[PDB]
Amino acid sequence: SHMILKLKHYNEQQSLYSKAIRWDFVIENTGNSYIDLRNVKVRYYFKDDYKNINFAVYFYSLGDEKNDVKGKVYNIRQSDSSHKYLEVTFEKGSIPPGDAAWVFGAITRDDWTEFNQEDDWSFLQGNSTFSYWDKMTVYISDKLVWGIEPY
Amino acid sequence: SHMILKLKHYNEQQSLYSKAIRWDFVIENTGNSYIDLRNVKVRYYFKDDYKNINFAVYFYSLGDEKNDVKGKVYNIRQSDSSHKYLEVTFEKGSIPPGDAAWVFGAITRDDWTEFNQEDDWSFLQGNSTFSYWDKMTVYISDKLVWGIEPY
Ligand SMILES: [Ca+2]
Ligand SMILES: [Ca+2]
Ligand SMILES: [Cl-]
Ligand SMILES: [Cl-]
Ligand SMILES: [Cl-]
Ligand SMILES: [Cl-]
Ligand SMILES: [Cl-]
Ligand SMILES: [Cl-]
Repeated sequence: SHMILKLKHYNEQQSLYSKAIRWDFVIENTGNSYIDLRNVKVRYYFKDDYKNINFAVYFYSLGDEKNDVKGKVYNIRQSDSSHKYLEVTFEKGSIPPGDAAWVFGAITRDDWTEFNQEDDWSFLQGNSTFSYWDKMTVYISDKLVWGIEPY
Repeated sequence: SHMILKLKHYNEQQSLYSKAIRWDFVIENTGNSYIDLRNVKVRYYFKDDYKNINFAVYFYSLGDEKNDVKGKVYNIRQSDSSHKYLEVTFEKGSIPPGDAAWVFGAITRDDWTEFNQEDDWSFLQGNSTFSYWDKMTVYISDKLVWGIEPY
């Protein structure tokens, strides 16, 4: 009958126009068993029409940034092309009860032109550190366990 | 790109064993247009195996408690019988931007025997007034717009 995880987010780029979108999050384990991140997806929703987005992981507290944390951008439907999410997944990682996974990184357009973050569902302004944020979502084996999908 | 509603809940019965479960909630309108409650469902998740549950509305800030606010209990699946939700719906009601709908009431077993709230997903303890509560859900035309379903 208990939730066993919560998510916090902090976005270092709070200007509306930015070359990088920061999806940094912390998944907190609030239950009594380990959480297997191999079954966990996290989504950052954004609106943008540039096809070639690059994904960079700057920090992963539970493993190797290059090898263990993966990112891919998906369209929400065939139409319209601009409504997307980045989905972050893990090849390895286990969150101890009472602990948290810290995962920091960015996405950028391959041509280094700027995003307009103003219309991005997951965009968080006005805070100065990691805060619970219900506009990014978390799934465990494809069940939605945290957050609100765009509507 | 914005959420337009949030939910707060307060449960006046915080004893684990209780003859009444209080589902009281406030839906806040955080956007710029009216919210039509005719398209809104709110769910309180609980585990209980008594078939005949009665629903009482004590306060509805936007209309008539008897006629305008409706409640029905549903099973989450055929199996297991005990995992349920109360769904609250509205025949009438429109939340002004910047305002909130207050909706207080209870469910009871028709035989007046006690619930055990300890295993109820939506059960909230340790608070002294209405607080944002992400273990009750809200839907607008069947899209989930607030909260986390049991998992
Ligand atoms: Ca955008
Ligand atoms: Ca129960
Ligand atoms: Cl909980
Ligand atoms: Cl916070
Ligand atoms: Cl949604
Ligand atoms: Cl928002
Ligand atoms: Cl609160
Ligand atoms: Cl769920």
